[PDB]
Amino acid sequence: MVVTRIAPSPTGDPHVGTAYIALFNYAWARRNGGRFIVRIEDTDRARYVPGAEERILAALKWLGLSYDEGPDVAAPTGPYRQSERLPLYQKYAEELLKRGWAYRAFETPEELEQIRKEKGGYDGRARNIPPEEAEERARRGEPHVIRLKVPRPGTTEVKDELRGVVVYDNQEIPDVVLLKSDGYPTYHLANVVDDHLMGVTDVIRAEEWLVSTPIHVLLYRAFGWEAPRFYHMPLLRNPDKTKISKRKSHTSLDWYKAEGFLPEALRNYLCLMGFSMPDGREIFTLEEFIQAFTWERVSLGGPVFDLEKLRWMNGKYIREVLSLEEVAERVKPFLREAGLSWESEAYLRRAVELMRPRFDTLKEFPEKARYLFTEDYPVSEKAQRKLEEGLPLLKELYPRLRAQEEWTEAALEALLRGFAAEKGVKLGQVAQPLRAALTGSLETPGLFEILALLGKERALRRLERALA
Repeated sequence: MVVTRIAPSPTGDPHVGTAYIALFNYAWARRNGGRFIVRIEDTDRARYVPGAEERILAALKWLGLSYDEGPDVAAPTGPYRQSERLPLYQKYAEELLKRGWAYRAFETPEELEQIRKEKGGYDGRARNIPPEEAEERARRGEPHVIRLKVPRPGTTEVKDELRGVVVYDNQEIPDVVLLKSDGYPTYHLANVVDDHLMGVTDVIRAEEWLVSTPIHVLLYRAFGWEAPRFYHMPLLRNPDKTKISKRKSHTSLDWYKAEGFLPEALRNYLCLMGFSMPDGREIFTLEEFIQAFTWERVSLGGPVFDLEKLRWMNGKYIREVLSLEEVAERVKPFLREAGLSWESEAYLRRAVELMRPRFDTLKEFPEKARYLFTEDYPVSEKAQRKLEEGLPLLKELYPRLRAQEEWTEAALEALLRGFAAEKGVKLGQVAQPLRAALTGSLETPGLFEILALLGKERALRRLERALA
């Protein structure tokens, strides 16, 4: 009964990093009939940001990674919020004591600060305080911590499902705090009780934890509870590598959703972060991934999160996967948002189809195809420049357009070809200025499709504005 989790901390912005750890957790589950749990790691009250939790859960739902147990909904396995599970930590911290696997240490932080400068760190000196003594002190309410009572003269072996087994001398492993004076678990205490209680069976986490496993492993043993399987994930970087960073990479999922990145494409791209499809395919998320899914094809090289690649992928979703009615529906929110509108659903679809080739994000739509939805669009300096070199020609041309009835590309083309032909001028000297005058651009899709589309009176009205 594979059971996986993600345990993000409501200390900010939905991280791309969490989408990433979460997808391999979501995949492994589903790929096994199992469950995918969600636990909020909200104890670092210093770090806590109010709506951060809310935006986290939303985003995973946004990529379409649903969970069967989480906060917003509780479930069998009681609390799904560390800060609400508080008592459950004193009690194991205690049980762990009532068994000599842990101990109290009363050194002030100042005191601790000096052992350090002298022994490289904590020499576990409080371990020589008669147990019952240590308890007296506790009673009196003497501030102490609960440390791990690592069997010092022994050995520890940890196995990572992707990196293999490692042997540890217990000297390498330190007497870590489990409980602070205020009595708040350290990651080590919490992760193990929670994992245990919530029944997670496979731990898929940030590589960053690799090192501390020997400790997690000792704890499972300290409680004499079965160790789960550990999967330490390769970790995200930038092109010209470096553990990804806010400065030097956008790491907010909300940013992605706002810039018009499609959920599916982001998702399809996190998949490619270490993991190759047998058949070399870089397109089809979820369903097809969570079946190809095998630890066998997961890379350990710290995958590069290239945005240029993502937009390449996003553009592919726009033009070779989604259908014209689907795209045309997703661009709506951005039109609104840009203060636009379309006179019919037909137009909207004829604008999206002519533009498809030219935008890789839903957000770039209202920007590039502006002139198609408002009579008030921007004129580049080059367009204007051009509209002037050809001004006399549009002057001459307006009356012919004014007469035109059949406003078809076909008609329109023949007319313009006529006029160039009749004026001792190549179509281009009629074409650019017109284009400049119509769309304010000078770089655009099919000029006749662009003249036709708007219809007569949009064209005409915009033609005078430029002349008159």
